[PDB]
Amino acid sequence: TIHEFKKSAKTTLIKIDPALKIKTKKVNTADQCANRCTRNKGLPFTCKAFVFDKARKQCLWFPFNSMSSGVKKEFGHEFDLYENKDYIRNCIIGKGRSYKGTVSITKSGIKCQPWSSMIPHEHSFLPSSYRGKDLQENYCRNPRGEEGGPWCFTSNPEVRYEVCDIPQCSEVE
Amino acid sequence: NTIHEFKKSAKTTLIKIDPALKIKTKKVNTADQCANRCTRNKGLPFTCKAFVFDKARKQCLWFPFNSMSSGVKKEFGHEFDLYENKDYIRNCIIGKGRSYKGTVSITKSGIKCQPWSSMIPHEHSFLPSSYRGKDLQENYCRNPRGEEGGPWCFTSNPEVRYEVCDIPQCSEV
Repeated sequence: TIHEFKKSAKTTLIKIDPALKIKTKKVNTADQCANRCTRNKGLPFTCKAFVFDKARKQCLWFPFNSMSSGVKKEFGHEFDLYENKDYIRNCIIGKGRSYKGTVSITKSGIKCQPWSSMIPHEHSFLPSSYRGKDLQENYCRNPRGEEGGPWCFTSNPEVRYEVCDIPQCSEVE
Repeated sequence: NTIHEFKKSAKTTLIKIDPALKIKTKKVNTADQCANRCTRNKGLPFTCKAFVFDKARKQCLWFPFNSMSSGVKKEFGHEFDLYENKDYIRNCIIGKGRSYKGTVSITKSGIKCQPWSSMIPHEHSFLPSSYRGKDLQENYCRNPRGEEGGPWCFTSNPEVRYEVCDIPQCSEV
């Protein structure tokens, strides 16, 4: 069940609007948080994300995620944030500068190379060098808002980089 | 086994009016094998957005498109099941979400939706047959009449006839 979630290590969320619902429970593993979140049983809201506190082995279930208004993304070595994919916009606006979904395949079907790897292709697009751009794993991203839309360095040495095939939000009715 | 991650439409395949579109096929044993290959996108000269399992011919058909793509239409067939990759079904709402086709099936307060085909717990006349085009399938949040509230559903709690679902707007600044 944990695979329908995008994971951000060392991250938790804090509500700034105190009327937003939360629910917590001491649990054993992060997989058990995902299960309860996926089946949404016993939660007085739509679970959109959860955090696992690895220190206290506690789940925090939320009716919001990191893109929700009135919530902050904070660093914490004991936390892992898990965002339900159904609530991370899966289409692109303009050139997709703000795309944060989990698609990792190019238009012609090649698997993307992780942004933190220099083979097949060497580059200067490190996470460190692009704060806020979410250059995590091998996700299609568009850090500089360039023409093509989200793209990635391709795991095929013959093709340096190729755009992905993430649809425009305007594509369909 | 990634098959339960797809939006399933029974008795359905897709045909391309557009001769340019690429499809890929392979004789196989079970529908899970089509799913596994779509998820992994291995050996496909394109991004797999949907697949069909043909139960009679024991074949997978993999598509770089889905039932919402232009230049494609549905075709009825008892031997066919269609599986659409949720990553390519727009998961946010435009306007009132008349055209929402995503799979969120829980209300704002966390109540599992009642199936549109069921009169239990609530009797109603939003039968799929009265609302063709509106995809009143399974128990998905829908707004078949395009009302102010956004997508909604009859509720599995006998005390709550219906409630709106909490699906984000694609773009609202």
